[PDB]
Amino acid sequence: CHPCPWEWTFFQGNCYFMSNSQRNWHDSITACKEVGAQLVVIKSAEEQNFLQLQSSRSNRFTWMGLSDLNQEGTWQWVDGSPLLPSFKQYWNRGEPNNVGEEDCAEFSGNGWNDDKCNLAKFWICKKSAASC
Ligand SMILES: OC[C@H]1O[C@H](O[C@H]2[C@@H](O)[C@H](O)[C@@H](CO)O[C@@H]2O)[C@@H](O)[C@@H](O)[C@@H]1O
Ligand SMILES: [Ca+2]
Ligand SMILES: [Ca+2]
Ligand SMILES: [Ca+2]
Repeated sequence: CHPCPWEWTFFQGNCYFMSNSQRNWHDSITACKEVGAQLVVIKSAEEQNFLQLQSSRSNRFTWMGLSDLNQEGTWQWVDGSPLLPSFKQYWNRGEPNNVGEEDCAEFSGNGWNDDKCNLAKFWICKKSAASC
């Protein structure tokens, strides 16, 4: 038994998969479901800080499970949950700007950015860690 699958990362009871290949936003959702997970939905500042740190060091644009596809300007997590006021401090300066229609969120540098959902980027899946 192992709390997390090979190549995954453990943090506060959950396992994260930082992909080494790229996919557009929708295909990233599917990629995570296929491994019993979900395109990362952040539920805490602690989690956000942990993820942001790993992603900035990776120097890779990375998708998260957040979008405003349904209603422009209203960002919602893939778990149907709404983006809380306390998390809006994480957007990069000048973001989200919806330039050229950007409805999917990614980790970019030290914060978040909204980008075109059809662009291929790395992605992070999240699932609960096993105990033993
Ligand atoms: O080129 C830097 C920037 O490019 C992409 O983001 C686009 C857009 O979403 C941004 O708002 C603007 C300004 O930040 O730049 C592009 O037009 C992403 O690859 C992003 O991660 C990157 O920083
Ligand atoms: Ca839109
Ligand atoms: Ca948008
Ligand atoms: Ca943007």
